[PDB]
Amino acid sequence: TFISRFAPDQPRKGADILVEALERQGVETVFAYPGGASMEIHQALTRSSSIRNVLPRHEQGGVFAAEGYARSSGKPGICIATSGPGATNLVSGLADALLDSVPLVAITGQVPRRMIGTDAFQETPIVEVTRSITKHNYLVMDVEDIPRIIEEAFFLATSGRPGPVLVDVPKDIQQQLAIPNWEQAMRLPGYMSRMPKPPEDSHLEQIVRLISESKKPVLYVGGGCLNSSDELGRFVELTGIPVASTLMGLGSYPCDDELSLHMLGMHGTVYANYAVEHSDLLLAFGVRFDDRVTGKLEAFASRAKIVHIDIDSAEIGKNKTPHVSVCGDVKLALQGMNKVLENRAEELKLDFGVWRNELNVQKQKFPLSFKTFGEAIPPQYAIKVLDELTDGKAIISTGVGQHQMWAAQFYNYKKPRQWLSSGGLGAMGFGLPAAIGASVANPDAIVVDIDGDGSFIMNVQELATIRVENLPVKVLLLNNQHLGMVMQWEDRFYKANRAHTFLGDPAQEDEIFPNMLLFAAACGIPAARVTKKADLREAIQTMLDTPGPYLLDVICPHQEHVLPMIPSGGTFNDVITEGDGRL
Amino acid sequence: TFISRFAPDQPRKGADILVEALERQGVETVFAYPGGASMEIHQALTRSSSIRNVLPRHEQGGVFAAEGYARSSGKPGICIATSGPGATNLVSGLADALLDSVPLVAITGQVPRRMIGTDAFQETPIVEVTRSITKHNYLVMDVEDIPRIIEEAFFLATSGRPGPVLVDVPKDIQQQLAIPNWEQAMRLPGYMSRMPKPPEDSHLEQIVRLISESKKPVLYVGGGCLNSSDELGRFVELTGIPVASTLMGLGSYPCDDELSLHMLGMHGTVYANYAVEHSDLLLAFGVRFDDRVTGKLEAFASRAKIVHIDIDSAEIGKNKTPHVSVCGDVKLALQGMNKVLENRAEELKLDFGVWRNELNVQKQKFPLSFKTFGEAIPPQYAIKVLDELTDGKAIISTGVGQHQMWAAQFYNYKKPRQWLSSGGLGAMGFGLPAAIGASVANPDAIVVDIDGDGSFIMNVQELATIRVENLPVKVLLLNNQHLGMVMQWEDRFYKANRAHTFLGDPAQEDEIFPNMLLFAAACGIPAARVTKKADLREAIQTMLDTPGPYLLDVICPHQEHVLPMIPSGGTFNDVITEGDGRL
Amino acid sequence: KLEAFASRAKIVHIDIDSAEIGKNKTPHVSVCGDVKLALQGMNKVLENRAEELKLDFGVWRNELNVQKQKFPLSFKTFGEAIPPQYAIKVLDELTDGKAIISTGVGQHQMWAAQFYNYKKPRQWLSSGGLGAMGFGLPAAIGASVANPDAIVVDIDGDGSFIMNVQELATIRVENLPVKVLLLNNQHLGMVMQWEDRFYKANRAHTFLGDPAQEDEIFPNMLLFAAACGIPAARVTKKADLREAIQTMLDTPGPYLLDVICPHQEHVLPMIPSGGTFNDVITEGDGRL
Ligand SMILES: Cc1cc2nc3c(=O)[nH]c(=O)nc-3n(C[C@H](O)[C@H](O)[C@H](O)COP(=O)(O)OP(=O)(O)OC[C@H]3O[C@@H](n4cnc5c(N)ncnc54)[C@H](O)[C@@H]3O)c2cc1C
Ligand SMILES: Cc1cc2nc3c(=O)[nH]c(=O)nc-3n(C[C@H](O)[C@H](O)[C@H](O)COP(=O)(O)OP(=O)(O)OC[C@H]3O[C@@H](n4cnc5c(N)ncnc54)[C@H](O)[C@@H]3O)c2cc1C
Ligand SMILES: COc1cc(OC)nc(Oc2cccc(Oc3nc(OC)cc(OC)n3)c2C(=O)O)n1
Ligand SMILES: COc1cc(OC)nc(Oc2cccc(Oc3nc(OC)cc(OC)n3)c2C(=O)O)n1
Ligand SMILES: C/C(NCc1cnc(C)nc1N)=C(/S)CCOP(=O)([O-])OP(=O)([O-])O
Ligand SMILES: C/C(NCc1cnc(C)nc1N)=C(/S)CCOP(=O)([O-])OP(=O)([O-])O
Ligand SMILES: C/C(NCc1cnc(C)nc1N)=C(/S)CCOP(=O)([O-])OP(=O)([O-])O
Ligand SMILES: [Mg+2]
Ligand SMILES: [Mg+2]
Ligand SMILES: [Mg+2]
Repeated sequence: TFISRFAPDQPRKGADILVEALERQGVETVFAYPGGASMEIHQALTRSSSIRNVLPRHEQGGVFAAEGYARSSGKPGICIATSGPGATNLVSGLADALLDSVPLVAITGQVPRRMIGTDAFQETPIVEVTRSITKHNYLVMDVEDIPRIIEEAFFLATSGRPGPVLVDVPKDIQQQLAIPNWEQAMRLPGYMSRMPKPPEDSHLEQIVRLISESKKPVLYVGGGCLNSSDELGRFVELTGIPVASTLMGLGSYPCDDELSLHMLGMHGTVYANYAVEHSDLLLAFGVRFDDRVTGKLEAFASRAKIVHIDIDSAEIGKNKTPHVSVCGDVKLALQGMNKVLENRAEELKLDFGVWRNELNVQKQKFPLSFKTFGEAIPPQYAIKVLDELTDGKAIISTGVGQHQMWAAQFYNYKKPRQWLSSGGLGAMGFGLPAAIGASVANPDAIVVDIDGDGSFIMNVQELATIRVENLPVKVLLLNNQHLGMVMQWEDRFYKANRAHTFLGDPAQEDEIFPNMLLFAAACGIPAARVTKKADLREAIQTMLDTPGPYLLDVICPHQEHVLPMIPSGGTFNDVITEGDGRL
Repeated sequence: TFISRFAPDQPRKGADILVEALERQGVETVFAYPGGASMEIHQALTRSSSIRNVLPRHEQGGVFAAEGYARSSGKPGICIATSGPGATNLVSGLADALLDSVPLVAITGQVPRRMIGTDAFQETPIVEVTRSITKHNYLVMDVEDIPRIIEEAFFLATSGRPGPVLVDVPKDIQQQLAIPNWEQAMRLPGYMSRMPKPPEDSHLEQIVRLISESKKPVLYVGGGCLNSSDELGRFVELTGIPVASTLMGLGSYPCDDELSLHMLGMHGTVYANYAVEHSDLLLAFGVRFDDRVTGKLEAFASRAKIVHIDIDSAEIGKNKTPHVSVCGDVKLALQGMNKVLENRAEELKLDFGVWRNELNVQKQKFPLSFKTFGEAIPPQYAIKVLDELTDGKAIISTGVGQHQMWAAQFYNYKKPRQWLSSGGLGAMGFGLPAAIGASVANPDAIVVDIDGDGSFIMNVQELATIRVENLPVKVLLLNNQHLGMVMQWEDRFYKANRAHTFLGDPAQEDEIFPNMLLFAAACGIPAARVTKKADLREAIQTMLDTPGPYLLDVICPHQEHVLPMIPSGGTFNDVITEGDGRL
Repeated sequence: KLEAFASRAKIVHIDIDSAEIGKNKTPHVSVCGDVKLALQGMNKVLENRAEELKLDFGVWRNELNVQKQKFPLSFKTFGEAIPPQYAIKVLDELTDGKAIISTGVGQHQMWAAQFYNYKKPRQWLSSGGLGAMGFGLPAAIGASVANPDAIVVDIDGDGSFIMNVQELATIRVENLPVKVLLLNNQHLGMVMQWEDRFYKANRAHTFLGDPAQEDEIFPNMLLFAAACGIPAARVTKKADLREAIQTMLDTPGPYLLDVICPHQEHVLPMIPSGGTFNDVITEGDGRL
């Protein structure tokens, strides 16, 4: 039962109703940045003894923190901003949450209802702006609509295919006195009728049938399996089917396991892409068949009967037509198939050892490889050292670029929700704030931000947030003095013609710029720089063993390229396994 | 005549067509941040020997720099970003440029045409998103449409009421070979028919008539007069009418002049608001009657015949009904009235000395005042010192908050386009990037960023941009360790109840946090901190006399309040002249 | 009710629009493409592998043939009053089912779909999704222009026919051999049927005649045709119906046949909205 701070017959501000509405949703943490149009909400937040506010130094840092909080917990992330400039600073995070299907609730202040559409002070039609980059949004036009809208907002954000929901609240609504009705029915009759029912036995038994008739089965696991870790692992034990994962699905199946083909796709391993290329059965669970993965669709799993399980019917048959499809929760689908696979185990006698050995061969000839030059630190090596010293149990948030790929290639994630990274939108500056939210959601966990020098500096102001909130956030900065990912394409497709990809100072080219250590020192965060590979192990260890925040500036040669690589719209035969930025 | 780098019969990439299209528009400077969907454009930029690119460390810094470039020159500002996260980082700047009517052209990369609407890699419906926060936008669907669209984009952004125009360019269009047609007619038949004609003699002679019949005339000058500095000054000489200016219109009429009532509005001077309150003739030139200025409309200039001149017919009669209106260029309207006022000078014999003396009285009893506590630095005093040492000829960009108001109150701007500040949207983090763009547009000018500790840290990453580009940007940081503006409202309207407005470290409360000096040192920018008022003069002098970038951390007591203040929706009788955050 | 629709069947869905595959029901097998090509592909497989497959669904067909015997499409004849169902089946016989049929929307639309055996596609022109009244007569015009040598008949209701009655002028001026088989029940039959069954026969503006002269057919649709120089006639007795329809066909050019039917007729069978097969209604009308 819930205990309010107000009498059931006592009127109170709409702002207080809003906060209590969050308390009834089990909200424990918000990321709010105050402003004139949201002061009432912030005032009401101080009256709450159950909701903690983490004040960012930028609303983009605020919404990205809400993502990290969400991605690393399964809970919805909540960020609050003021009208106008505050709201527009949330845009990237909203679009990011929609593309990666992250459960998130964003609340923005707004000018009074009578002042809407008058080009008023700090007024932005944020609903009109964010309609195409949110799952749903609301504009509260009455104080009595607050309890219903909030309940709907959290329901829409967390149910079905998770996503961002924005609620815009006019300032006069926040100030209006009212008595809230908490037991009013939600008004989403359309959405709920479209909600997928539990998978039928007929569809599940058809999948198991295809499995027994296949000789080269491959699991195509994505971000939809983040809550099906136990069920998926159980499924693999019963089938012995190798697992290829997406960027979003890392950790769903343990990467240190023998049956893990790791990641497939543009920068996926050679054997993962090989497995799908020559498969005769493709089990696509919780994926959306992105062109970063498939490449040229007509060649992607061309000889395989495709099984697609998704909770969004709009994704089933969009890019490729599946021979068997199940519209519903993959968690339930696995549970249903597991019981069938166990009671009929002796009858089926599944054994894909021949196929697994064929894949194990490819795993031997073409493994993930990097090269060591003298005492220069390989970015790949640094990440694998972090894996060993954290035993692969750390929560890893990243920016976007070369460092992002290496963080996905050279770290074996034991469990899901250790891997926090912008996949669909691929937004830089995501790493540091996401680490903040993850650390708040998981206080006792090892949280490390594997960032690039370009991505890190974008939201560097959040270092202040980290110190003030006393969060044990570790920052493993892979510094190549460049926008590496763009630089790589320049080397390979544009004859190494540099077009504004150098981030250092041309006046003093052999000096590391900027001095990221002084950024940390500005926020009272202990930091250090490592250049020699021999000094790397103790440096990373020091970062971990040192209590609280820490920044490790790892200097790497910028000539490194992410391998392997399948060019855009390319096939498996177009894979690139050699080459870098050196001559 | 223009000289291309390509033969008239030679095919070339759409990206090269785009860049040449900018060259033909006289573009000398762009603010572009590279990405996968805009690499072709950046490659084409390197082939240009006339277009300089200033690489920011964040696209928001990129678009804000384009604003400062535009606001301080009259030229359109050009910023370029990649698809998805790059585009969404421009949103705040686009909305900012629309509300303050700033001429700006934003170019964003986009996924291939065939991949649009497929939730593709880094895809954002930026046209759908920014339709309500831009003047116009485009989605290029053919390479041959590039020259026409670019010409229309610059035309729409600079003509009539200036504003932001976004052009979204799919990557496949950038790569497609074609031969551009530069002499094709623009397709804006509707917009051009609505373009205001030069003001008729009948309307102008009606205004002059009202002037001769008035005894208490007041000039209501705004951002629409930024190009009418000479004409306005000439108009004042012929009439002797006192000048009240908006936040956006500062500098249009010299503030050190005797007839200058400085700024009116919520935080406008007592005598400026008094003048409008008791006027019998209100000459509203280049204003939009914002509620920050008028307050309660029904009481704003209640006894005055109102003359409104605007280039946008949608603004004339929106909030208040004028007795006389002229839809057109205020520059031409002034030119027309000046010739009439001079040839009919001896016949009119205008003399508002009695009214001016009445205002001069109010100017004596209620002047702009601040208080000095011991050796603590008054933020107001620091700004007035900057005025004296720069002789009021410096370009001033600000963030948003208390420091923004004091920068507008205690600096006498001799000319327009010295004052760069977010007025309509009021976006924090605007100051530093705007200073960058202004410094690039005006290399020989003194550029100073009067920033707040909250606003400064939001886009602190642009300090790297300043050093790399070697820009003589001065940063006068008024540090109150708080979000002052919100804090002020807390003190006055919420019983000083702090709701996340403190920006320092609660663990070490008497220590200035963060150490902004180390932020500058990280980017190799010389910096210093001043605490005692006696040391302030030489400190500011040192900042100016030191070549190149410089950061001065000015520590001020946070108990200071911006005065005077008319509460929202209030009248002149509700003005607050006393009080601070002290007890 | 979707959950009960083909509940025990493995579903194969072939559509050229991927947005339709898996929208309402999840198919066990789906093909996104031209059904014409899908049939062509399956036909070649079914023929070369014919002796291997040996398909035979005679038992299932006999089970269905049984249901076809016990519950066939049925109507009732009252004295010499013309059954709308009978009139349409007569049109079928006299046109040998080769005529192009356009309809309005309502009871007459359903009977035109139930009691006419269409040999080929594109003989049946009717608003299905939107179900727009007044569609029949203009659609007949366009069909007659596209198919000059074809027998074009508009099976219309008195409500649907009058909505776009002005197109009778178009028919005469363009000299189109459009036949108009008007099933006149003096009501908005479809709405009237729901009134009888779900609202205790409470008439809510469904009568189209003149209350002042209730036993007179209103309006006189024959005069509508005469206004546009179109030969027309009215038939009331069932015995006179056969020669009347024959006259309509044998008469060159446009023709309007005003067929008067009792308004108490109901369209059968009927499964209520959101209902299942067990909820099917096989009996009942507007009579007491
Ligand atoms: C520089 C860069 C390079 C990249 N290269 C690669 C690469 O090489 N390989 C790669 O894989 N990615 C890569 N990406 C990321 C890529 O763009 C996408 O993020 C990813 O490919 C798509 O993830 P997904 O297929 O798992 O689907 P997701 O984006 O994770 O969406 C989840 C899907 O599962 C469904 N779903 C969700 N919940 C459930 C449930 N409970 N039950 C059933 N279904 C559910 C959803 O409806 C949705 O369709 C890269 C990104 C960047 C920035
Ligand atoms: C914290 C804060 C406090 C603020 N308080 C105040 C305050 O106290 N006082 C104040 O004044 N502002 C204040 N503002 C700013 C305020 O919100 C607006 O920016 C300002 O009041 C409106 O400017 P404006 O009236 O000059 O019109 P603008 O926004 O400058 O628009 C220009 C107008 O002139 C027209 N125009 C443009 N060009 C021409 C031309 N060539 N010929 C004719 N017409 C043209 C345009 O159509 C437009 O209508 C504050 C902002 C902030 C962030
Ligand atoms: C904390 O400092 C400031 C400063 C300021 O103006 C400079 N405004 C606000 O809050 C708003 C934010 C957005 C729009 C606003 O306009 C507004 N809001 C109202 O809500 C009660 C009423 C009102 O009547 C005119 N105008 C307001 C407003 O409070 O004036 N806060
Ligand atoms: C499949 O065919 C194509 C063709 C094309 O243009 C020729 N673009 C895309 O997708 C993108 C969408 C957005 C940015 C893109 O550039 C890009 N993509 C990367 O994918 C990880 C990385 C990267 O590093 C610079 N650039 C790309 C890109 O594939 O080039 N796909
Ligand atoms: C510019 C760019 N992409 C374009 C871009 C621009 N802006 C944003 C917000 N996001 C993206 N993805 C990348 S991945 C390079 C970033 O380089 P990095 O952060 O230093 O990492 P690394 O050099 O290891 O690739
Ligand atoms: C939070 C806020 N306004 C809400 C807000 C939030 N986010 C943005 C981008 N813009 C605004 N205007 C202000 S003015 C306080 C800023 O304080 P400051 O930058 O340190 O300046 P000062 O303390 O002198 O008022
Ligand atoms: C009112 C109605 N439906 C509502 C309606 C209203 N308006 C239009 C344009 N279309 C429709 N479908 C029907 S089906 C009754 C029409 O009666 P009818 O044209 O005389 O045919 P019948 O009486 O045999 O059902
Ligand atoms: Mg880098
Ligand atoms: Mg401050
Ligand atoms: Mg009828």
